[PDB]
Amino acid sequence: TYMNNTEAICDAKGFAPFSKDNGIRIGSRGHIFVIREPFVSCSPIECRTFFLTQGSLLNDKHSNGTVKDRSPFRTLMSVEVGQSPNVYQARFEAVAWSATACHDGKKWMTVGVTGPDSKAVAVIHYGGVPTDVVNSWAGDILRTQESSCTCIQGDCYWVMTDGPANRQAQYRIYKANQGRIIGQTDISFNGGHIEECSCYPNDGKVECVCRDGWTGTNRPVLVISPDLSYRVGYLCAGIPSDTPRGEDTQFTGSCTSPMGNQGYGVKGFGFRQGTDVWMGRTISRTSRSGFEILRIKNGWTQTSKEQIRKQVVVDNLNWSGYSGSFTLPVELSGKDCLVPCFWVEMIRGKPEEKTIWTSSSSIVMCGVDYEVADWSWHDGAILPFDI
Amino acid sequence: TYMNNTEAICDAKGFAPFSKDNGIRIGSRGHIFVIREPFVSCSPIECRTFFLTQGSLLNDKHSNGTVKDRSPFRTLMSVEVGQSPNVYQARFEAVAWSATACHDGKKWMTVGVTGPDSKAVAVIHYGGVPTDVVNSWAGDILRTQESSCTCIQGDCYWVMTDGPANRQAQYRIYKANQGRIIGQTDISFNGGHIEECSCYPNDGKVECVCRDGWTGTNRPVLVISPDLSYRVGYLCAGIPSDTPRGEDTQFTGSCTSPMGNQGYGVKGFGFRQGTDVWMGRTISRTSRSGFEILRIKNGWTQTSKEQIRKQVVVDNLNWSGYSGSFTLPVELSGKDCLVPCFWVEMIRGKPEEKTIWTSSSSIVMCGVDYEVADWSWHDGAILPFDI
Amino acid sequence: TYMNNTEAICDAKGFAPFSKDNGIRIGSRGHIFVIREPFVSCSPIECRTFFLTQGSLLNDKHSNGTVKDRSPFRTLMSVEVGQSPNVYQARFEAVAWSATACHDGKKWMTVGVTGPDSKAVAVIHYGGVPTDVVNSWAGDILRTQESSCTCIQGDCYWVMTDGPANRQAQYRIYKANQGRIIGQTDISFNGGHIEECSCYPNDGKVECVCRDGWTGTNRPVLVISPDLSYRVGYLCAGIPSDTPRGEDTQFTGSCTSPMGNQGYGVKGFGFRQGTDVWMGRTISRTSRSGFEILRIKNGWTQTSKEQIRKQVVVDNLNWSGYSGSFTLPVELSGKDCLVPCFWVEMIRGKPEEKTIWTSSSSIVMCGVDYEVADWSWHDGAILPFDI
Amino acid sequence: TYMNNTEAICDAKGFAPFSKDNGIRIGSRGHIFVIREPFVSCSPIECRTFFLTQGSLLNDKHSNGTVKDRSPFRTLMSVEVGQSPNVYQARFEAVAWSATACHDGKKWMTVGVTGPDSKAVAVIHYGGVPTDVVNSWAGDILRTQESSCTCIQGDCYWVMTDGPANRQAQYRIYKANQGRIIGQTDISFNGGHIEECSCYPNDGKVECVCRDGWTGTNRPVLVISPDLSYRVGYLCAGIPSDTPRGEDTQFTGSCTSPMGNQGYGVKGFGFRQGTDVWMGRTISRTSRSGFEILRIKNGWTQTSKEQIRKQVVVDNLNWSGYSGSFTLPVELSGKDCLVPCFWVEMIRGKPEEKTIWTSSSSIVMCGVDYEVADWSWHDGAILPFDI
Ligand SMILES: CCC(CC)O[C@@H]1C=C(C(=O)O)C[C@H](N)[C@H]1NC(C)=O
Ligand SMILES: CCC(CC)O[C@@H]1C=C(C(=O)O)C[C@H](N)[C@H]1NC(C)=O
Ligand SMILES: CCC(CC)O[C@@H]1C=C(C(=O)O)C[C@H](N)[C@H]1NC(C)=O
Ligand SMILES: CCC(CC)O[C@@H]1C=C(C(=O)O)C[C@H](N)[C@H]1NC(C)=O
Repeated sequence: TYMNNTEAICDAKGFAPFSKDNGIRIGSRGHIFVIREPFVSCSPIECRTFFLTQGSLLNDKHSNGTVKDRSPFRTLMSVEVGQSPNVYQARFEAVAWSATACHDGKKWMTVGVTGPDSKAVAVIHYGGVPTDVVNSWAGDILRTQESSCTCIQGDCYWVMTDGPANRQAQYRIYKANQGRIIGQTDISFNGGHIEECSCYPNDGKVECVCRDGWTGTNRPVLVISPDLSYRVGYLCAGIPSDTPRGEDTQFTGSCTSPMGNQGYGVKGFGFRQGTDVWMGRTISRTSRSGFEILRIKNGWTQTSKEQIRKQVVVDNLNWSGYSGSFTLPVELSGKDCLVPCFWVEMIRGKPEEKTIWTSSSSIVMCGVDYEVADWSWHDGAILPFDI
Repeated sequence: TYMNNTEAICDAKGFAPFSKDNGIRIGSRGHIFVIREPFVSCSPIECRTFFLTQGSLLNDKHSNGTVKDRSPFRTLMSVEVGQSPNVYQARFEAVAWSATACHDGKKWMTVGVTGPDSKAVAVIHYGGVPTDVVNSWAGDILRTQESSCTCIQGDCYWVMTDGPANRQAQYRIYKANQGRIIGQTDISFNGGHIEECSCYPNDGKVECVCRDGWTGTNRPVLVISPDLSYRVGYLCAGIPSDTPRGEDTQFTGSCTSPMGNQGYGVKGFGFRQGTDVWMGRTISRTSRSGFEILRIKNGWTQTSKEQIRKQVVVDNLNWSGYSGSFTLPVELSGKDCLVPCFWVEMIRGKPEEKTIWTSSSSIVMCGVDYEVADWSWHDGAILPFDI
Repeated sequence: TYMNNTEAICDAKGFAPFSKDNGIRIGSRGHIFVIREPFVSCSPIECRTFFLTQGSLLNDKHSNGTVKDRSPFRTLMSVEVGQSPNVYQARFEAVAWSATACHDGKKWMTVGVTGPDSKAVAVIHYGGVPTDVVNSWAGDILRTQESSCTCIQGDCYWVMTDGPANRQAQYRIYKANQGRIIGQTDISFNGGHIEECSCYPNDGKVECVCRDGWTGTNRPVLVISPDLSYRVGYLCAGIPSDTPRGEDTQFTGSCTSPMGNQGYGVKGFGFRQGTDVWMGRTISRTSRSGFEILRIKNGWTQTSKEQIRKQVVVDNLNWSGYSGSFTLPVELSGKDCLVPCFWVEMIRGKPEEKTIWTSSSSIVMCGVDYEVADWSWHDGAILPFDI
Repeated sequence: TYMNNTEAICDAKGFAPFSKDNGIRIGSRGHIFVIREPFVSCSPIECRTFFLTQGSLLNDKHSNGTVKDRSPFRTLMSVEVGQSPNVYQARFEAVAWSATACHDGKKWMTVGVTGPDSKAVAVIHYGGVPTDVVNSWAGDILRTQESSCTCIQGDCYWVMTDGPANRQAQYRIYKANQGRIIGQTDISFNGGHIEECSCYPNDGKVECVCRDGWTGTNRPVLVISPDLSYRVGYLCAGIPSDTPRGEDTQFTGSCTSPMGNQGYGVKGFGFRQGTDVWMGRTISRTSRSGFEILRIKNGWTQTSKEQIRKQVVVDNLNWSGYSGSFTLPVELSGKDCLVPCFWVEMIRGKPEEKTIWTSSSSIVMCGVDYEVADWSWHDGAILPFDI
């Protein structure tokens, strides 16, 4: 049957380590897929780690990295959370250089985008077989979440962006049941920018915290009602969570507009806790080095700067990277609310390091009604490799 | 229970990428089977990729290739579509240097041919265990489809050829239920030649588009009625789909006879769409380099040359090869018709390249009621290998 | 539920190739267990290949072979028939340097013998967990079948030998239900010798064809009635099936006594067909090179020399070795009789070859009501290896 | 449903070999996890071997060992008992540098401790997903069993230690149902020390035999009643079972207090048999070389020195190490009592050997109502490795 997922996000005080694949270290001798963007999504039986592969393995000439991101070899695959992205325990999902996946309770729905930048194609899989298609609607790198989509009472939702990485772009919300598209919307957000949204269900609505690659240091936020009606803006909090960014000390939070002249960005997440908010962010304000998560009182609905909790998961002397959100199905947690969990990707090799390749590990963290001590669960690999 | 498969083929405007194994690239460091003819067949649960192995792995001395095609090491194995043909996720099907497989809805039926050329033997497996046998009936390399067979309401059908590769040969249609042969027919086709048929179910009849290795540039076609009564000939279309071939400009299509003095050939497919037809063909008219698929209006029943659609899946600067047909079970697609899908094998290494070995990758494409942009999902491997 | 297995063996005219692992070739680059005695047994779902491992992999220093047969590293493991004995698809059965296994229809029962030669211990596993034990009863290398045991209507039977390899030894028949021993017998056979029996069910009785390592060129035979009452002797046929052996031309068959002063031997099998008999034997009369199977008219009950069929499975220019018997569960074959199948082990490396290691491949053959052409499905590996 | 486990431990006369992974030997060429503390726990379907990994593989630079025990890469994983801890058949359990696991009959409950020594965190997983948390309660390396926990009628119990390795420390007993903590107790044991307890169910109470790292040569023992009421002390027997230790000849057993000025220790086990007791211990009184198990008459409740049985499982010329206890579910054994089983870890490489790495194999032994001959099932690896 279908996963209801109409409950509220559980109010957590800190997060506990779920898993850690240690893919890259293992990849020194094992046959591990040189991967990227290892997001986590769960079914009512297990949580899997999805990732993008370049058809090559670590420590192999084919990992040269000079291969473009959106190459024709890029495929989406997965493994049970915590398992390294190894060739022998991997499952083929879809052909993609940008994807998203979620389980509605019965079958798995993946969405892989592939094809030319000017006319990319997004194929929707369901049950391990393509069911529907979304063609580029603006001829400029059709892309999506890079993290779990959301299914509430059978219908699954996800957000896509078609347009430039700098200036305006066009965003849309797709809705689908059993692999087939049943509706969609255009998101009006002039002056605003949306990319790689980290969504989760909360009170029968799809809450996402995204990335502003145009002019946003604070992250855009968009609550999606089951009828595709929606609400867009930014995380109110008077504290910048995007990377790069300026000091918090110079940031006046804003609920409706981007702030900081910074233009670039990085994929992050955020979890609303009533009116408060758990926001994640690299420790470095410039490099993708370090990962932490702060709880800002009333920060979901106020330019609050009132930090009530802080917990580091990757110290600032270690490489961080992408990070996404997802929820534990109630059928696995046993709680009456949806436990909030996230993952931190850990990029190793180029550009910051001197190796011909580039990949990343990850650690998964979950809700918990306790306060968890700071620590660093970094990659640990030893570069350079045999090459 | 049994898969009905009595529905009509879905009318598609283009095809979307299903999967891509990237076996050869992976095989640079992984333990991938040096394989060939990686056809796809689906059960009411999953689609698997079948392939032939020479008992050797890529980057190993045993891949020397000097080993004959029809050697005693040739075994048929499989993996879930999209997965590389690796040793650790592979399943043993049957001993064969020519095979076919299909799922009737309950168990898997494979057919592997092995043995001496002059007295080869075809063993029918069902449930992962031999049930019946077909001995060479003409003493000249007994062979079969190299792609999915067809099961309609419990009974599965497939076509075999026993005789020379040039001149006439003898062809037959076998029918079987639960692994045991329940009937057969001889196909009268004097002047005509049949090899490696790509079949699919359509309106309770088995439609196949085959290969003419004698004198055919256009491909032979044979509709098989459930009672082994049948119809044979050629794809009508005024456009040559076999390789090698001459220009379309010099080809007068023919519904009943082969045309073009070309004698060799390559395994291809074709899908009837009402009266129209989706035909596949290497882009090069001589080399097995490039892959495309054209929709010819009324081309299934008329010497039509009226092209209504074209979509390249492997540009002409990349190696192509074999290609077959299959259908998505309605139990996976959800549609009320049978979605048409195919696979393109991508040969690397000898003969066109300077390496001691020879193998191939593949990409799977499926129906879809949308128009998909041209692109190239080629192998990508970097030859030569460590050797 | 339990597998009845009370039916008669199917009358076959020849055998068809079931599978071939190609382990050793694959083992050149893959991670394949350096193994030995790869017997096959089937459950009402699948047939698996059991084998003995020395805890080492091919192409690794640990394969040095100088390690004794009955070493403490010897463990019994398995894989689905046709799959190589690779580390990643293997299942742990029991600790053993001599074993046997059979499925009663519900769970798997394995029997592994390990320990010191003078006080070896045989542990009976059932459901993947030890249930009972048989201690050496004569203080001289307690050993067993090296091939499938037999289960009829829930109770499983197998034969063991405790004593010297030359002179007399003591033999016994054990019977067990759900992993626990429910009875046993001593086999009186003075002047006779029994080792590595190849058993199969036939008409509610357990028929075995064994090995005479004392003075037998013809093979001992022992029909076991469900009540442990039994019958022992030799294959009547006027043709020697053990290896080494003398010419058939100098062999006067004998139903009750061994013949030929040859003392050594090799594990073989035989299938009764009414009164006839299918006997297997290496082609060489001295080396374990080559494998063939002859059908002798009335040879099961008469000193017959009347050969009605011959089919080679491994030519005489290729290494052979052990060979065992088993039957296809009726739940897999679908027949009303028990299809007779066997396996031929193919030894490579020392002693006949110049490599530091020793292992073997195998091909599985099954019943079939047709006549199958002669051919050779030999190992194919290329020695020596990287070492 | 839930596993009752309210039965008494079966009275065994000796133990029989269950399995042996041969991980390290295999690891010479295979992709085996450099592991440690490979304890065994069983579900009502299978017994699995749990182990700790350092995110590295054998024969890889990452196995340098210089990495601290309680590093952030330490994760808990598992495989079906007897299988080596290889990357391709492993399952991710929890992030930990100290763990425990048990199956209540429905789902698996694992407990992994990770984090800083001064504020470590123990995450309880259930169903393959974190459910509850235990924070360090004394700020000094929060740790646990390193062997199977215990579930009786749905509720699972385990013991933890927070405090110094020498002097006093604080111990507690946790109880949990379906992954969530439902109660706990502080163990009063002044002058006494408790670490790495080997527990098992016996007569509806949890019996554990632990380690005294302070001043104990005899092992502490603690019977836990379902209501967290309990009983603590030491194995009465007038024979020392901890390592290092002095001679038995100088040991006056003690039921309530530690004896021998030895301070260090090693993880061992013990099984009560009525009033008797099966105690395990390294053969060497100083090195972790050798493994044996003695049955002391009345030794569970008397300073008895009356040895009734002895059986060596690893001779004294071979490296031994940790050892734990567990029980065969009645649903696997079929008995009316709980069969007692244990595992012996076999440490290879540093410190006793000259290699840059450190790991261990293991052999599993079980109850049995027979007397099993002495023998040595040691690791067998050949050090040093390629490195
Ligand atoms: C096209 C812009 C888009 C959003 C910033 O770029 C992403 C940034 C990335 C990055 O900043 O590391 C990696 C993603 N693979 C890429 N997405 C695609 C489809 O190429
Ligand atoms: C015997 C002629 C037959 C049809 C042309 O040859 C095929 C052509 C092939 C090819 O053109 O690449 C490869 C197939 N492995 C082969 N089939 C067999 C059984 O050897
Ligand atoms: C002890 C004699 C016995 C029967 C001849 O030897 C077998 C012969 C063998 C052989 O001839 O190759 C290999 C078997 N591994 C061995 N069995 C044991 C237990 O060592
Ligand atoms: C903190 C003391 C504790 C009990 C003696 O140490 C153990 C001894 C060990 C040992 O003696 O080999 C290895 C264990 N990995 C270690 N536990 C932790 C958590 O580090």
